[PDB]
Amino acid sequence: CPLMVKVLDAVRGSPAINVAVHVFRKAADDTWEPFASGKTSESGELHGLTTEEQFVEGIYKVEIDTKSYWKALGISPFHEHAEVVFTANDSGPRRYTIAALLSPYSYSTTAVVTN
Amino acid sequence: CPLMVKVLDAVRGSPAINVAVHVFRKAADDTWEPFASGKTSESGELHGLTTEEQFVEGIYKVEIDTKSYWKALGISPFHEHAEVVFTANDSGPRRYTIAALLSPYSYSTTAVVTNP
Amino acid sequence: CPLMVKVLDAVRGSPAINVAVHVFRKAADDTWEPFASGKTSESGELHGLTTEEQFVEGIYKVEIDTKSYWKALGISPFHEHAEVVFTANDSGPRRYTIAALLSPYSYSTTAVVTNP
Amino acid sequence: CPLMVKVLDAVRGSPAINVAVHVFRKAADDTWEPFASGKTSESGELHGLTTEEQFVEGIYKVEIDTKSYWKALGISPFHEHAEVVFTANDSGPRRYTIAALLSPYSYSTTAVVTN
Ligand SMILES: O=C(O)c1ccccc1Nc1cc(Cl)cc(Cl)c1
Ligand SMILES: O=C(O)c1ccccc1Nc1cc(Cl)cc(Cl)c1
Ligand code: NA
Ligand code: NA
Repeated sequence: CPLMVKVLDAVRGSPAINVAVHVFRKAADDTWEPFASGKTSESGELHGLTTEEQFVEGIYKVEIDTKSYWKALGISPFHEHAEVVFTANDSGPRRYTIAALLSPYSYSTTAVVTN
Repeated sequence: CPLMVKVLDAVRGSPAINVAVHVFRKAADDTWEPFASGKTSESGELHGLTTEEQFVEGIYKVEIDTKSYWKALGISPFHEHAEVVFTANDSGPRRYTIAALLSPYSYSTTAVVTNP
Repeated sequence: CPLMVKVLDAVRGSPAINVAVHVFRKAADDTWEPFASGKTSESGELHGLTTEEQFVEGIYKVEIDTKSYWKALGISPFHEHAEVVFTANDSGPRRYTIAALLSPYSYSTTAVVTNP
Repeated sequence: CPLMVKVLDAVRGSPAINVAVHVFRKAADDTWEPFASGKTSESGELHGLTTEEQFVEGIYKVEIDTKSYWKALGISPFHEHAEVVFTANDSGPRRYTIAALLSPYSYSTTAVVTN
């Protein structure tokens, strides 16, 4: 996996399961081309989004459907979703873990980018 | 002031100063209409974006140009910007403070929402 | 005011009010000497803990009673408290704001340190 | 592993490697009995701290030596260390992941507690 997403729940202290994730690549359009999507697993992880071959350098957006997550739990959320937009390179490290820690009125997001 | 943005720098333990912020409102179509913009002051705060009258119910997006901020310090950060998207005033007028704490490869963001 | 504490609630998008805070200073031995205490106001802020004169160089510990806070809301949180331990004034007097954002199983904490 | 520690670096976007971690249990003394310790691995993880048998219910403290970490990197830090103090139970879920995301003037910490 050149790209994976991991989502944590700060209210329950658990992985955030069954969270919808959409990934997009910016076109020469400056519009957002759908690129990959999935639901987080029982461990709050989404793997298998793309391959090294297709994950070329460019700007990518990862959209995490946080509002549907909290609504399904019966908790009132603030944000429509959590978006992470970043340039994916070739020069440096190649595997990207985008992590998000979720609360109803806050979220933190980080990237772990390794060889 | 119904919409304020506060930005902190987690590397230096300081306000994040001169950070560009653009605000947008979603129309009955789904494109983002420009709504307000400004840049953070010496205290890392941006005020005076809007008024109670103008700040009606809707979906808003607050985009904070974190990349130019880090690049000005010589750092190539992970994110292009930090965007915060939320429904506002759907149960009546409220005051919203949108706060972001920034690191080169991470940021956290929280909202304080109060009823005046 | 050289030492202020600000506490936010990430579940409700609000200041964390009536949160107990105890501050301690480490002695030339390694036990923690009580230094100041208070509880956060309606805005989630606690001021007036100390003065420039009294707040000399040393290692300080700010302990925020997050567990009583959550328990008062019916929640059994993960942490017993959140403790923030830091050297202060080692290069001259500064003003320190210690901020904590709280969730039942998580918290973040940051310091804004300024030179008056 | 009933207990593990995972530490992330928010400045470099990597695991925090070679971070010293000390764990303590509160005695009837209200003093802090050393319980386990270790350095984080290349993946920012510390495993093998204890066993289900010895990890009985009680209050535990996890101390992460964040200042030594930043000093070794030549970056000025604010905190002496990051401490996490929590009660470890029997009633509910049994495996504890204590995660910390580190910046020089901030840190976030969460627990993922599962069966
Ligand atoms: O917990 C993990 O497994 C994890 C892995 C990669 C990045 C972050 C991770 N947790 C995490 C912990 C905090 Cl305190 C904040 C964020 Cl954003 C992620
Ligand atoms: O909100 C404030 O006024 C504030 C002031 C100083 C430091 C932090 C502050 N908020 C804050 C915002 C995030 Cl996203 C995380 C944390 Cl720990 C504090
Ligand atoms: Na975002
Ligand atoms: Na702590």
